[PDB]
Amino acid sequence: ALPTPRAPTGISVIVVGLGFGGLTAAIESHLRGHSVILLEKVTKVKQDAGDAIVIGPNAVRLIKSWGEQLCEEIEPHLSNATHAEMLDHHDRFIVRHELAGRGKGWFTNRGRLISILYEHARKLGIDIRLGSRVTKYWEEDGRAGVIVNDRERLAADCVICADGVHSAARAWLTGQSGWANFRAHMTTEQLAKDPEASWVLQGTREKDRVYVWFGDGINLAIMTMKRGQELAWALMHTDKFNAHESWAGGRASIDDALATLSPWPGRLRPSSVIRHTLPEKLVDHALIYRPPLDTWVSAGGRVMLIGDAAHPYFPVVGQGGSQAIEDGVVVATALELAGKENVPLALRVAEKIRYPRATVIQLGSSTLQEHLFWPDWEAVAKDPSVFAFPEWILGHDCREYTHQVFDTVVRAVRGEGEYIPRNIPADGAY
Ligand SMILES: Cc1cc2nc3c(=O)[nH]c(=O)nc-3n(C[C@H](O)[C@H](O)[C@H](O)COP(=O)(O)OP(=O)(O)OC[C@H]3O[C@@H](n4cnc5c(N)ncnc54)[C@H](O)[C@@H]3O)c2cc1C
Repeated sequence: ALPTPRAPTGISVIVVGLGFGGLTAAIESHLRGHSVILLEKVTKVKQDAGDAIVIGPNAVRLIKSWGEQLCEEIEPHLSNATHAEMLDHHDRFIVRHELAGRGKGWFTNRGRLISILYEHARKLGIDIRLGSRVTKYWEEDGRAGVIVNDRERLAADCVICADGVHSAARAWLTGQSGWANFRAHMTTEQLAKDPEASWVLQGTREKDRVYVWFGDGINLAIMTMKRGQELAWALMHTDKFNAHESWAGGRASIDDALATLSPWPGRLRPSSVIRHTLPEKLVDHALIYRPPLDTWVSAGGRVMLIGDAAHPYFPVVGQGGSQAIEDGVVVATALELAGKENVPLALRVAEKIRYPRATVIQLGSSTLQEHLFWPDWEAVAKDPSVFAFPEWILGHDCREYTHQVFDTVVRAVRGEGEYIPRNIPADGAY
């Protein structure tokens, strides 16, 4: 049984992006009685066997309330990995630690989860328009909208922008890193013949294995999949040097990834593994980071940013997509409770509920990023608990929390009172 949406709220919503924030906002809004159209520029969900992601329990509980079929749909795509073996740049063992969530989260592939959420949204009857490039955001009194493919104008009660780190909505709302990440996937047939690399296949038939190396401004993670028949890895590094007046296209070579690891005294075993990567299965994406914004909401109050467009994280917290999902849920829940004649209030309300929680984690990823690239090996040796992968994040329910505080936040925005955020730790630090 697919959940039947609530009574029509009379609220039309334009959602930009088919990522985690956009699909979340669209599905939750539809089920809460809103009239949803989702606009995405790509023609199909991109499928990459190496794009592995961790969805935390705080987002899994939200996704589960959209249909029980999803748990049985993503199950064969969930990794059975339990621990990550941390090592230094000398290739010396630090510690094994559990992955976060105590097994209540989802360690799976991105495109296969997005495809399931895309199909579930279609079964619900949500108007999803692919191949629809959004630009030229605009806003008036009572309505806001976008231009699709520079030919079609759409207008609605509000526009929720989840167009990622490369957000044109952000630039329109505001008017205003040096790191990169190798990403790769491979089969292990050729690697199994190499005795300098075959070590990575140990114990893989029983359970997926994870190895991570930290040190000297470099991070490397290797993950086995499918009983050791496949693996994926990610290498965070300083961005490749390009000339002043240089070709504006992208590039990715395994030799640069290997050269990045050359200064490591323990380079042998990691390099012996990744050197079997085929060139067609390797990318090198620059990582975007921007400090917290002054606001996620436009002046008129009917255009709002969520997800990476609002709060891009350094990928060391495993909460980017989950926080985008929390964004989409609270926004949709707030619209339902404020009503047609208070759409700007709802988005002002969702902002002050979400901004502290996403900003603590945002700044927390910036602090943890320095510690994991240039660690104090004395403190690590004294207490290895620092390196290794919080109930106030994973045990939280943004939905019921939004219901608790809605009136309190409404009175806080209007000025009747104050709002004490309790979706973050007291004296909030990550
Ligand atoms: C290396 C790395 C590892 C990560 N690991 C994790 C992890 O383990 N767990 C986790 O939770 N998060 C992780 N993240 C973060 C996670 O990838 C993002 O936070 C999440 O995708 C953000 O959701 P989103 O919906 O905002 O953005 P996106 O997923 O980026 O979605 C935006 C969508 O908008 C579309 N779009 C863009 N512009 C337009 C336009 N003009 N018109 C129409 N459509 C447009 C794009 O096609 C894209 O489909 C990681 C990030 C990185 C870089």
